[PDB]
Amino acid sequence: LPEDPKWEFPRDKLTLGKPLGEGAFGQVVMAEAVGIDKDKPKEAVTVAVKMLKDDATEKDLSDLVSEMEMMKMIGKHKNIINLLGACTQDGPLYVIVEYASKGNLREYLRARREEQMTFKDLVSCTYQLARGMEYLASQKCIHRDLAARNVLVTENNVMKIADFGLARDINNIDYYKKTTNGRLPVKWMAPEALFDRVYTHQSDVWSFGVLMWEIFTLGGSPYPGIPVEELFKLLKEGHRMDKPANCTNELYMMMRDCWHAVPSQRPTFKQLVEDLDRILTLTTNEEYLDL
Amino acid sequence: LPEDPKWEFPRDKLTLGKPLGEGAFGQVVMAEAVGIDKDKPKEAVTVAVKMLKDDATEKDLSDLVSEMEMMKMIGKHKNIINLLGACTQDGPLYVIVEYASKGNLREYLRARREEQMTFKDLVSCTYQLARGMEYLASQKCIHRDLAARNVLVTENNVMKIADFGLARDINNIDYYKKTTNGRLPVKWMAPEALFDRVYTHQSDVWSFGVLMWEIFTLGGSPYPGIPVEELFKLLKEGHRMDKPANCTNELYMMMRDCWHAVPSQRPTFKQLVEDLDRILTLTTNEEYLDL
Ligand SMILES: Nc1ncnc2c1ncn2[C@@H]1O[C@H](COP(=O)(O)OP(=O)(O)CP(=O)(O)O)[C@@H](O)[C@H]1O
Ligand SMILES: Nc1ncnc2c1ncn2[C@@H]1O[C@H](COP(=O)(O)OP(=O)(O)CP(=O)(O)O)[C@@H](O)[C@H]1O
Ligand SMILES: [Mg+2]
Ligand SMILES: [Mg+2]
Ligand SMILES: [Mg+2]
Ligand SMILES: [Mg+2]
Repeated sequence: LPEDPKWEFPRDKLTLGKPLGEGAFGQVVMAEAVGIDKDKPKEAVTVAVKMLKDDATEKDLSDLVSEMEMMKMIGKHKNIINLLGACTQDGPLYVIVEYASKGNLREYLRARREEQMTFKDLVSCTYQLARGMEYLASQKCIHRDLAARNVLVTENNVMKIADFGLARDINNIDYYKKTTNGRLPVKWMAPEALFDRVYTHQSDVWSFGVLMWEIFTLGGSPYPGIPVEELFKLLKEGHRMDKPANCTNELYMMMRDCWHAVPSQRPTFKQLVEDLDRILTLTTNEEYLDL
Repeated sequence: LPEDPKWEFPRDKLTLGKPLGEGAFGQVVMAEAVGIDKDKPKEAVTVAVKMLKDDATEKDLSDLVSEMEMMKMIGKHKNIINLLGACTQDGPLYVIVEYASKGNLREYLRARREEQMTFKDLVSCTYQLARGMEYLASQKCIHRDLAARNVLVTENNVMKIADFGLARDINNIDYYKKTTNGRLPVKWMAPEALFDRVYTHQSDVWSFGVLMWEIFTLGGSPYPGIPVEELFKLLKEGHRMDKPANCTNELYMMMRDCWHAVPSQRPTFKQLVEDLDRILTLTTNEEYLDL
């Protein structure tokens, strides 16, 4: 793999640890990185390392490189997990990212159904992710795998968009159309992406709506009781998920707006941020309190 | 041998066939049984027949009878192979069981490393076997030989626990302790059964963990590269198998739970079923699909 000193990290200063993610297969691990922080030379930092699975194909590697390059290019944002470095020379490919001590969003929410979640907290999570995606979209890049499992939570409860394994740079085409193959998160995909294989910022918006649903159901699984294979027919029929109990009517309509059948009629992340900010501010300044 | 009309089958209506099982020695054969199905009188049914090996001892017979009686007593369950009848009078002892057209679990999995196995399918196999064992344990009986080689697969891919050659009824003692002898499946045995000769539902749980490992390695052999004789020392040292590549971290921890050094701390089949059901449902309703 090509060299890139800027992000290269000394393997010798990296020590792999335990696997991360209940539903993961062990290719993502915790790890100690000594000197990863330019400032602190001898200070060891707990990080997360992603590598190829035991028996990786040719494309597999190609997909991990892309994930890394995507992270390299988009730049820093408070609501996007940070790339810290990579070990690409004389050894297995390791992509080092900051460690989120509270796991993915789904595990995080399920554990607080232990400081329980309040309506305000749910709106806050949603607002933060809309900001992260607004930023990603402003870079003319699509994520393609927006879901609770791909959102991490820091020690201080900050929302971090992660796993850019399917992310694409659409700066020159304005829309990505795959002709290849591979497993895809169909229950999070917009109809046009599923049926026409067309992805855009608007298809990410659709996925954001599903994410909102996961957040308000506190880590629930989309289209409950519906085998993934049965979803295709339902979508062709215009099926849409019901409103989660913890969701206000206003937020449910926002959810349904994200699922508008016409891509261009769905709100933009810019609009979602503005509406979510209004809703967050009002809730923060008006919520009822237990005395 | 005592008579028992209920299960007795006319030899004249039974015609032995080819041997079954690559690793078997020929004492298990395919066979045609005319009238085995009370309903269909002239309809011939393909079944499996187990008999004593050429040069059977006194105990050998005693062990086949017990196997038959165990099957007679436990009752029917979707995930346990069915006893159809037996030829015990005026001739060699024949134990007739339903035929599983896709062989034992190991052969079945190895052949799909030909409709290949998906993660969901592996969880499904595991779930079914946990159900079978949960049922067996509810009858206060232990299997003592739970392994891929002792699991059969039907034409419609249903998992069937089989070979009750070592099974014991522990309704009156709550735990079986052998003082006799005989060859045992040490690589599938819990430390307390190996070292203290004590067997319980919890030792079957340990064996279930090894079975999970076989399933997720697609018919692999436990403790790879380790001669059976070398295992004893490793176990005394607390050795445990590494996670199979196809296994999620969550399922590996379930595996390790089955191998807890403290028998009572291992999960019960009831708990395994509940956790496996949750995992199976989630996977079925959320898996990524290739379009
Ligand atoms: N930086 C990090 N800190 C903490 N946990 C992390 C983490 N990165 C990943 N994880 C955990 O590992 C899980 C899987 O990570 P990731 O989403 O990057 O997988 P992946 O892209 O390798 C494969 P897939 O695309 O199939 O998920 C996450 O859902 C989360 O639980
Ligand atoms: N009902 C059945 N249908 C199809 N194949 C069967 C079968 N019963 C047994 N077999 C095949 O024969 C093999 C051996 O069967 P079984 O496990 O009953 O042996 P066994 O108890 O006689 C001796 P051991 O205890 O040494 O295995 C199985 O692993 C499987 O491949
Ligand atoms: Mg992921
Ligand atoms: Mg990926
Ligand atoms: Mg056997
Ligand atoms: Mg036997």
